[PDB]
Amino acid sequence: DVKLHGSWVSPFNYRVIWALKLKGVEFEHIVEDLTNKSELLLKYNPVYKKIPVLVHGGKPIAESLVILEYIEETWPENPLLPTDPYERAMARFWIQYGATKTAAFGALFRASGEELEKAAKEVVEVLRVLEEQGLGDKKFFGGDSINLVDISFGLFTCWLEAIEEAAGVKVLEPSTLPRLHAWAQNFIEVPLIKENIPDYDKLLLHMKGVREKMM
Amino acid sequence: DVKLHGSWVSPFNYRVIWALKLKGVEFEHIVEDLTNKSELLLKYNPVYKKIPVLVHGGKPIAESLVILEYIEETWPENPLLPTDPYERAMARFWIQYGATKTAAFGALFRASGEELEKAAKEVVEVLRVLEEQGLGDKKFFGGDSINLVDISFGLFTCWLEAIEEAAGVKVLEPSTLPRLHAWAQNFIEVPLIKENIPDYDKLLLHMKGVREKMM
Ligand SMILES: O=c1cc(-c2ccccc2)oc2cc(O)c(O)c(O)c12
Ligand SMILES: O=c1cc(-c2ccccc2)oc2cc(O)c(O)c(O)c12
Ligand SMILES: [Cl-]
Ligand SMILES: [Cl-]
Repeated sequence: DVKLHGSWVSPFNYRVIWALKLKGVEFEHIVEDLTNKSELLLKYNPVYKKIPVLVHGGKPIAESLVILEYIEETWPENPLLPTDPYERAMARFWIQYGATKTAAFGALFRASGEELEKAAKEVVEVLRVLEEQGLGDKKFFGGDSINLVDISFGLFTCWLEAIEEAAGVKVLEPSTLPRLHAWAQNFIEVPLIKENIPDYDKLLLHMKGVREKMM
Repeated sequence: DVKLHGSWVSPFNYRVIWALKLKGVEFEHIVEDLTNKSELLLKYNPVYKKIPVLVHGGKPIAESLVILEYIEETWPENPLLPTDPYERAMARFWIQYGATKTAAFGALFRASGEELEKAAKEVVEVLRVLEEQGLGDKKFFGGDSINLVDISFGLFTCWLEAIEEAAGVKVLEPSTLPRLHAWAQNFIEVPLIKENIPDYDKLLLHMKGVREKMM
C-alpha cells in the first residue's frame, strides 16, 4: 500500500523513513540506482526524476518536504506538527529556512583552503541563527520530542559530520554552537533515529566521492 | 489586529493582499521603504530583513508562502487549499516548484541577445511543465476558482509581462502556452485580482530599473 522509492545514503529519503516509522506506517523500501533509473521512478516523478518518491495506493508524492506534510495529514496520530497556527507557521518558517540555506553547504564540496574557511564560517552563521532563533533552550525543535522541524534538520547530524571529515573543516562544534551541538547528539541518540541512519563509514565514502567529482 | 509590512510593487506582498481580501480580513497596509528600513521590520523579521511580514496580534509571520498557509489555517472559511491530503500535497508540490524555479527568471534581468534567448526558452520550458502537469484543462489551478496555487503563480501575470517588455523577450504567449496564457488572462480578470494589482506603467518602470542595475 505504501512504497518508498529511495536510496541508502540520501538524507532526503531518510526524512521520509523517520516520519513513516514515527507514524508506524508499514512500507516497502525500493532502493533505486541513480545511474540507470527504473521506469516506475520516471513515471512517478517526471518533473525532477529524483528520489524520494512515496507511492501510496499507486499515487506518487515527490519532494521530501511535500511527502512529510502528506504523511502528517494522512496519518494524523503521533502528531509531528503543533496544532496552533502560529506555532505551525514558525515550524514551516524554519523548515523553509533550512531548505533555502542547504545551498550554502555546496561550497563545502567545491571550495579549498582560504575560501573553504569562508564557506565554513558562513555555514556556522546559518546554524547559529537556527540555534538562537529556532531551537533556543528546547531539547528538540519540537520541544520535548522530535517533530517535522527536527526531521528536516537531521541532515545536519551524521551527513554534515561526514561532509566535515571529507572536506577537512569544522562547522558544528560544541564551543561555537553549544545548544545545536547538544541537539545533534540528542537527535542521533533517539532510538528511532539511531536504528535508522546510514553507516558512518559508508556515508563518509559517499561524501569523499561527491567532493572528488565536484573538486 | 492585522498589519502587513509590504510594498506597492512586490509580487510576494501582493500574494498576501489577495489571500487576506479573499478571507475578508481587515488589515492595515504599512508600505516600507527598503533603503531606510523601519525598526519594526528589523524586529519582526531579523532573519531576512525583507517584506512581506504579516503581524497578527503583535506576532510576526515572514515569507509569503509561510504567511499564506498561516492565513489558510487561521481563517479557514472560503478555503484556499483542498481538503484531500493527496490534493493538498499536489498543491504544495506546484507551489514549491514555482518557488524553486523563480530563480531561472533572474537570467531575464542579466543576460542579453543570444544568452537571453536561451534564458527565455528555459523559462518557457518551466512554464510548459506547469501548464501540462499542473494546470491541465482546469480554468484555475484551484479548479473553478482561485486557490493558493493560483495566488503563488500570480507573479507570472503582470509582473512577468513587465519583465518581458523591459527585457525585450517573449515568454508567456498564446501560441506556445495556450492554456497557461488563457489562465493568466482569466486570473487577471478575477475582480479580486483586477482591483488589487500594481499599475502596469509603475511595474514596468520598476522592472526597467531592476534590469538596468543588474545589467
Ligand atoms: O543535495 C544533497 C545535500 C546533502 C547535504 C547533507 C548535509 C548537509 C548539507 C547537505 O546530501 C546529499 C546526498 C545525496 O545522496 C544526494 O543525492 C544529494 O542531492 C544531497
Ligand atoms: O525576486 C523578485 C522576483 C520578481 C519576479 C516577478 C515575476 C516573475 C519572476 C520573478 O519580482 C520581484 C519584485 C520585487 O520588488 C522584489 O523585491 C523582488 O525580490 C522580486
Ligand atoms: Cl527532497
Ligand atoms: Cl516572500
